[PDB]
Amino acid sequence: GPSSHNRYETVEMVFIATVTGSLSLVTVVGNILVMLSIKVNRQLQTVNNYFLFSLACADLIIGAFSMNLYTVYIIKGYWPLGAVVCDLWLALDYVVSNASVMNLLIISFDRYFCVTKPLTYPARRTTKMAGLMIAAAWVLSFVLWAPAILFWQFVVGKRTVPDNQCFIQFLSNPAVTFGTAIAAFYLPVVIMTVLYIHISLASRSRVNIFEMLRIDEEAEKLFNQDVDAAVRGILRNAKLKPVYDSLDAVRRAALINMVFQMGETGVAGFTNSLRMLQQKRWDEAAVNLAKSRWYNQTPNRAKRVITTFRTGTWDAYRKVTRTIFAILLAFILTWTPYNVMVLVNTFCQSCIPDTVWSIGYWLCYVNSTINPACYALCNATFKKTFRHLLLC
Ligand SMILES: C[N+]1(C)[C@@H]2C[C@@H](OC(=O)C(O)(c3cccs3)c3cccs3)C[C@H]1[C@@H]1O[C@@H]12
Ligand SMILES: CCCCCCCC/C=C/CCCCCCCC(=O)OC[C@H](O)CO
Ligand SMILES: CCCCCCCC/C=C\CCCCCCCC(=O)OC[C@H](O)CO
Ligand SMILES: CCCCCCCC/C=C\CCCCCCCC(=O)O
Ligand SMILES: O=C(O)CN(CCN(CC(=O)O)CC(=O)O)CC(=O)O
Repeated sequence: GPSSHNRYETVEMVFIATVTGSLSLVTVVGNILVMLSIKVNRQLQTVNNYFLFSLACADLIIGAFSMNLYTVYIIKGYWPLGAVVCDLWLALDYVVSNASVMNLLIISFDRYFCVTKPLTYPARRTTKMAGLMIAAAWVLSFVLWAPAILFWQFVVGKRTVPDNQCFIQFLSNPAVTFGTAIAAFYLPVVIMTVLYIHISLASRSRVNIFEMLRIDEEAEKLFNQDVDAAVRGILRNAKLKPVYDSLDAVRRAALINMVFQMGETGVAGFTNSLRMLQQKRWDEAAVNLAKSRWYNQTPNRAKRVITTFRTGTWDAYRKVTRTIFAILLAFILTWTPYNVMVLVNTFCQSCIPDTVWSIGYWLCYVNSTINPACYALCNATFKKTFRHLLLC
């Protein structure tokens, strides 16, 4: 009949339902796989993965409920579920998403403190503190968003949202929406950006050195100064330089340890041992280093340093950053357009049609779908665990 759906409507809605349904299923299955991977693998049960587990929970909630409800809204052309379900859905959406953002913040700060304070922070990095931070993120998200979405109509004394529509009445004013965007999206993005910059600039060739010196001996600033000073002394010394240049990272760090303990002049006295180190003859160098007063005065430390010279490993004493960077990149890329629309809406509401708004809003969801793929691509343990889970 003439009341039936026209061809364009049918094709459009079937396409939308197919694509969005597929993304929903992929999101749900993916995040379930991530959570299960964290649950079953003992090697994947670290604080970072507690955080990642939380994020996976958020992404699961988004993929299961948010996507489908929003697609109901899109396909129907209006809201057919009522004002109550509208409120519940909006609250769920914004609380869970905010919790995701704060989760990313916690992760970023955690990595930052891990690479910048490798002596004091890892000791205070318990699972209790992790759970405290996660709970804090979710609770704060709820306290910050749920009242604004649910109780604002009560404060005003009137719900201005039509029963056939669904939007946050609190965010009616473009200015308020933008300020909210600043507090919720822009500032965390900036902070995480700075943190990522400092993390990427932070060498992990020196992080092991601090632990080494910690073993052989808030005082991290002292180490930060003294290590640099030692390296400077090595580069200043005409005899220590060629040995330092012709040495691997671990063993050159051992040389740095020697300079740290005795000074550039004291280490420069080990002519035979240094020249032996140049030819990478670790055994001979060890035997010649056993003849020194240094080996007798501090026997244990000398044993550790010499053994370190022998094996070239930390036996006498990384992909996560990449994964997290991938997650952050997905977040930024997927959420940026909508918030840019929020920015434009402050002076020009007509420049952004409802279709573009809808595309952006939905685009923010895709992040939850991307994250498990980031786990499976930037990490091999998660991938192997996935493969082990699909057949078990
Ligand atoms: C698709 N979402 C579900 C909704 C719209 C987008 O929202 C965002 O990008 C915003 O920066 C804001 C948009 C408008 C005012 S503040 C955030 C909102 C909440 C936490 S961060 C992303 C998510 C988020 O839950 C909202
Ligand atoms: C509108 C109202 C919205 C309400 C929304 C409610 C969301 C509830 C989700 C809680 C998950 C919290 C994250 C928990 C992450 C840690 C869990 C854990 O303990 O993982 C250990 C893992 O096995 C390693 O050993
Ligand atoms: C990560 C951090 C995310 C933080 C997220 C915060 C969300 C908002 C919560 C409290 C602000 C409440 C401010 C209320 C001030 C008045 C608002 C107003 O007047 O709104 C009018 C409305 O637009 C038409 O009636
Ligand atoms: C994290 C939990 C996600 C949501 C789980 C709960 C699923 C939905 C549960 C029941 C919804 C009840 C509200 C429906 C209101 C109906 C009244 C009306 O039609 O106006
Ligand atoms: O052209 C139309 O409107 C569709 N036709 C074909 C029949 N309808 C089914 C029906 O309403 O009986 C096909 C359709 O669903 O479009 C209705 C009619 O002219 O009687």
